[PDB]
Amino acid sequence: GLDEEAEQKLFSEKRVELLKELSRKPDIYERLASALAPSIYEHEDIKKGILLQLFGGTRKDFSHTGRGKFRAEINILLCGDPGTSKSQLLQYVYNLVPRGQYTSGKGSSAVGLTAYVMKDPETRQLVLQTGALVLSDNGICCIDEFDKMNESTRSVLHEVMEQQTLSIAKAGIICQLNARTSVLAAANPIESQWNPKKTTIENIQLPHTLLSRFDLIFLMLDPQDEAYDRRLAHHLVALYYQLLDMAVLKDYIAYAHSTIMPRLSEEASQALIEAYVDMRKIGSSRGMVSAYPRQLESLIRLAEAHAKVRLSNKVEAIDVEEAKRLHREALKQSATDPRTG
DNA sequence: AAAAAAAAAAAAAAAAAAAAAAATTTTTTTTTTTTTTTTTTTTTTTT
Repeated sequence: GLDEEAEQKLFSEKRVELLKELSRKPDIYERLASALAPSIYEHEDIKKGILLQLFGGTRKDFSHTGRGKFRAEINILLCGDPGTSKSQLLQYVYNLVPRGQYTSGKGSSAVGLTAYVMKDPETRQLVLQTGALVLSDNGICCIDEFDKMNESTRSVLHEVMEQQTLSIAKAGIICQLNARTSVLAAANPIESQWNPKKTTIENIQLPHTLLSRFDLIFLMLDPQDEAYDRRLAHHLVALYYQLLDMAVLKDYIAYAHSTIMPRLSEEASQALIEAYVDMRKIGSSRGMVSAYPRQLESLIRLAEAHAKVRLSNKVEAIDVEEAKRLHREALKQSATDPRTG
């Protein structure tokens, strides 16, 4: 938790040195990703995105700039029919992270996600009560069935995912709560399956603004691969007839949050500028998910997260390259083409 | 056929009128009992 991380005397010197060694290993990113969700098979890119979400970005103070808070959290959307493990991933994140809230389909409303007023049935006084997003203030909100979610409740997430605040202006009291939550959304394709006769944007069926608010989108498409099918079948049967330890995973993440505060190096800055220009060029097509300065900030956040994963404390070219590669492989820019579909 | 907007339903909280509920010993009178007294009457003593 936040309090445990804030407390200084949390790790022994031996444990700190062990964590530093693990960060000094070459494939720590792959190791942590494989550690995540051991019961779900071969979602390497998705688990890397989840790991970067857990590590978060670099919290920055922009009060002097007069610019407004900057979201350091990583928002991830998963897209795929109800045959993939998107819901399982959301459940795993919910059961893993502290301050994890869960929502699904139409089982939520705007007031029930932000705040409301109830007569305290022990003092007979009208007290204000928080919603799921506020309850997961410094944690993660996992929103399954994000497609079957009416606009009235879906529109609240704009403020949460953009400003990390929540300005409730009702009769009694008007106040700006803080919901610095990380969104892990899961949405189904139109007609509950990814038909290969439609382009990605229409298959997703989400507003451009809502999709831009996400810094990662993973299209969990289904490749008709006999090898993949056989490996998954063996995985599941072995699961029925049944590593990197969770303890050291916790210690690594807590240490990274406590100490590592990655900053931008010159090479990383130039790489990010070039990457954003190239991303705009590639995404200026018709059916592709376009790119914006929001995507530039998404790359910045992912680079900071990778720096945290490496305990670098300095964002650099390798981090930027990993951010770009992840942001492309997720959303499968390669498999697409100017003639989107 | 689905999404967005409108309207309705259900439910909870607050206010006003009207019926209900709670609190509430002291003071004066007066009757009976006892005692006191004035007169009548009866008894005893004396011549």
